[PDB]
Amino acid sequence: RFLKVKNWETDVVLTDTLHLKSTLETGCTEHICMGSIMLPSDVRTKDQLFPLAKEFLDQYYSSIKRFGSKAHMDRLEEVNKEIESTSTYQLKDTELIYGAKHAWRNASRCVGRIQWSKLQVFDARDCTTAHGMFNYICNHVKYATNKGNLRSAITIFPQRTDGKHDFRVWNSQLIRYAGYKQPDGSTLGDPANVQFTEICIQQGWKAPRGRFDVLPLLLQANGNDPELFQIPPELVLEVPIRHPKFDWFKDLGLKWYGLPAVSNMLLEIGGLEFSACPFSGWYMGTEIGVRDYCDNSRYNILEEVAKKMDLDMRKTSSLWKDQALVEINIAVLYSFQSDKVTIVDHHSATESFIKHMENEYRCRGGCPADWVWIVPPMSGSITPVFHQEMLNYRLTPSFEYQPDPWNTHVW
Amino acid sequence: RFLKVKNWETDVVLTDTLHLKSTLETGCTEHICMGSIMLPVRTKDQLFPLAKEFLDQYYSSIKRFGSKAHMDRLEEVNKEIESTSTYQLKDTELIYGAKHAWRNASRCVGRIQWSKLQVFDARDCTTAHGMFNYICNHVKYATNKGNLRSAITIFPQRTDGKHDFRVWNSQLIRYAGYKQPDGSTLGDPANVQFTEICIQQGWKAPRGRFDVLPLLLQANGNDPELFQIPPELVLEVPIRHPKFDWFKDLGLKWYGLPAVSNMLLEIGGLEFSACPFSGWYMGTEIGVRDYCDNSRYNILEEVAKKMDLDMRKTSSLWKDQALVEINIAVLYSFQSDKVTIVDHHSATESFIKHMENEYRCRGGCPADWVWIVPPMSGSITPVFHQEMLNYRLTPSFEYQPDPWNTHVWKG
Ligand code: HEM
Ligand code: HEM
Ligand SMILES: Cc1cc(N)nc2cc(-c3ccc(OCC4CC4)c(CN)c3)ccc12
Ligand SMILES: Cc1cc(N)nc2cc(-c3ccc(OCC4CC4)c(CN)c3)ccc12
Ligand SMILES: C[C@H](O)[C@H](O)[C@H]1CNc2nc(N)[nH]c(=O)c2N1
Ligand SMILES: C[C@H](O)[C@H](O)[C@H]1CNc2nc(N)[nH]c(=O)c2N1
Ligand SMILES: [Zn+2]
Repeated sequence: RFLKVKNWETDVVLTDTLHLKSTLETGCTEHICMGSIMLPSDVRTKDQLFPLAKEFLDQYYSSIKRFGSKAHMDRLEEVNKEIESTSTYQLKDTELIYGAKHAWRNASRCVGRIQWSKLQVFDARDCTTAHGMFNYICNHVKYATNKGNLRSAITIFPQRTDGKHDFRVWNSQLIRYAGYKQPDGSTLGDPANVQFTEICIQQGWKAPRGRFDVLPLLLQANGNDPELFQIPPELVLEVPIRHPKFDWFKDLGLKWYGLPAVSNMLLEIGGLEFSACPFSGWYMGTEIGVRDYCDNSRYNILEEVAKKMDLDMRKTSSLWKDQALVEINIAVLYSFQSDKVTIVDHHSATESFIKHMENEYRCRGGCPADWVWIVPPMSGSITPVFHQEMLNYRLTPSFEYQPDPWNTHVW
Repeated sequence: RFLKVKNWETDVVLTDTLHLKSTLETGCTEHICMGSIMLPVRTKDQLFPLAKEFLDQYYSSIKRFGSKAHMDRLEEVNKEIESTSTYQLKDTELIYGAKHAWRNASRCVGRIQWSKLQVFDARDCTTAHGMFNYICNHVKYATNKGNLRSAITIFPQRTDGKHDFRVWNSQLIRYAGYKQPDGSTLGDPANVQFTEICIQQGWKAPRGRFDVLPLLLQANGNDPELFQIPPELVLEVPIRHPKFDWFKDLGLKWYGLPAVSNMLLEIGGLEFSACPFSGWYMGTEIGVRDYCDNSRYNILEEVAKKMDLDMRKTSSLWKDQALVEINIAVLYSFQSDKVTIVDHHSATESFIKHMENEYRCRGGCPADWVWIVPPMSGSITPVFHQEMLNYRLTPSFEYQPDPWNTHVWKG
């Protein structure tokens, strides 16, 4: 019941007690493990909301060494009253900041959580319109980008009320490149965003129909029809991709944006649901070069890079894909570092995460971790997380998946 | 009840009903996933339901369910268990059992070959010399002068747990490892503990870097005995690189035949504690794990030095670079010597084909994503984007504790 995890590279063994505080459900049973399913998983009644708040306020007041104190009981009863009356409640700013930091701390699929307590929380709960959302999101981007010295940030828009007044950022990330299907066959730009790039045009966007066109923001306030806004290009920091050894690399004409900013997730704190909460940090190199460039359903430039390297692409056993994959990821890290844009390689981030596990087992009793997502998508076994046993479980506050709004919005 | 898995690269969706026939437990619960945990004397009381389930399976597969042959076989085993507290498998049952243990091995990426298993019945064996003879013939047959063939040799099943047959080697062919007084290791660090046992048992250790270990074989619960595999039976491949002429000078070689010998074969509640099985290598087993794991031969540094890489900062990806070169060399060397080997791209593609076929004709294929995905270049292989369900089916290969930890020494 006090589970142990072993690192098989170092024989270090940590004891996990945090999992016994786990609330939600993983998707697995004693007969079937679903740990490789991408997604297991419209208002809260007054009865379910009350214990969710108590649990959250219990852990908040414990974290500041005031469990069972004046302020604790008072806040407990004050929230209790507010729920009985209004059917919901409002977080104090301190609770909001704690809640968001701990949603990140609890994100079992996130390798970058060593930074969890340094989150800059932007309270956008007074926002009322998509123009206002646009303003908050522009200020978020500017602050997070910081001329390339990237800083972690979240911007939290008004919480769900009755599911009819939802704030939503329709983009999956604040900054993404357009993808257009060609009349002949293949896809121009980013194929992962073809449907979204379509809903934009299909909503009025004038697409430059280039390869790396930054998509417009499609912002939904208080449940109304979403509105298009173009992020000021001077706010979108991009990095041209060159290789430190191969001069022809620059000629491929590739670039990527510096700010990874996920905007389609739901932030749950003390039972309250924040359907619009774009958060951002900085990239791990493999997220751009392994996945964005080399996935078959993405930019798929592997074949091209290998032809330019004069590699034998006739049999898989030459490992030409593997060789080109490494070069591409050397270039991405070289480019970002040359332009002084924050980035981390997968060796550094996974080493950081092992230290973070060390810290969480020591000062907290464990750290929920999803091995399938923590291990980087290349060179997996030469990174220290590969040989690290991890326990995955769901702690709240948390970031959760939510349906794409166009499947849901009574347009 | 049906369960669905989705390939996020092809959008292919498969339906799993086979998990309903699942007996044992996974280690997971509704509130915790143990999917990355490495490791998560039987009485008549519980034996006959396990026999009956196996025989029902066996007779279904031969389209004789409910037949008089089926019913008589059930009665026969029933009477044999009542009277002897165990039972013997017919030859046909043993062969079916061993193939299905492999077919059910959720961590095995090579299962497309499962129906082509050569089963060697060694249940008439009685002494360690007899085990040496059977194992020698296994190695000769499986090796087949480099045209490798899958095989398994099955020694007598457990009776009271006090008369076990065991192969103390983790694999039939493995290289010795010697801890030096200065803390360094000569040979394979993975085998230091077993090398020491062998030396203590009387092995004259040549103390080189690539010494094939002796067999340490235990018949009928007696003390184990040492045997030297005839070196002409041990096929080996010098490692060279097709472009780098200095690679041969590293002095690396590896053996052709992966033959795992420390696992337990479970068939109808019978336990075959000595059942060495062999196939052929996926390149990464040698070139990623055996050579580049920090706790193994760990030749990344010298390969990187001789490539004259920037080893100062990890963000140069010098480790990823040297890992690919080593894996090219392993594949090149085996193919040049006409020793069967499969690269990870071909092996993973075949597994997807196998897995789809198994869903179509069997209702499922239990599969352990954490183990199926190769330890390098993960996301550019098709299994990375493949959702999988993990569950335990019997017949099965189980882990068992090393025998030196449990053996009662006769002396
Ligand atoms: C600061 C540097 C950060 C790095 C290097 C990083 C890295 C990653 C990576 C590599 C993944 C796997 C996803 C994929 O491979 O596509 C991930 C997942 C995730 N990240 Fe982080 N991240 C960072 C910051 C943050 C921040 C600031 C937040 C929120 C405040 C966050 C929340 C999440 C969540 C919620 C997930 C997974 C969603 C889930 O659990 O289902 N990350 N991160
Ligand atoms: C013939 C070509 C084969 C290939 C290429 C292959 C490949 C692999 C690999 C890469 C693993 C993961 C282990 C590791 O990474 O160290 C594995 C696991 C395993 N393989 Fe295979 N294998 C083959 C044949 C066989 C055969 C013939 C058997 C038994 C008759 C077998 C039974 C297993 C078992 C029991 C496991 C552990 C599975 C578990 O615990 O669920 N394999 N295999
Ligand atoms: C702040 C941040 C920085 C970073 N460097 N990386 C990040 C990656 C994700 C993330 C989480 C889930 C996810 O996908 C899961 C979806 C259910 C399928 C994706 C990929 N869109 C990205 C979220 C935040 C990230
Ligand atoms: C026939 C065969 C061929 C091959 N090409 N590869 C194989 C790899 C394994 C295997 C299974 C488990 C395992 O490790 C399990 C850990 C104790 C829990 C290892 C690591 N040596 C290898 C077993 C058989 C293999
Ligand atoms: C900690 C982790 O579960 C452990 O290192 C596993 C991960 N996946 C693996 N996958 C394969 N194929 N082989 C292994 O040895 C391992 N080791
Ligand atoms: C099927 C599989 O679970 C899916 O492709 C996952 C695997 N692991 C991953 N891991 C990370 N970090 N990011 C991903 O998108 C995925 N995709
Ligand atoms: Zn699980």
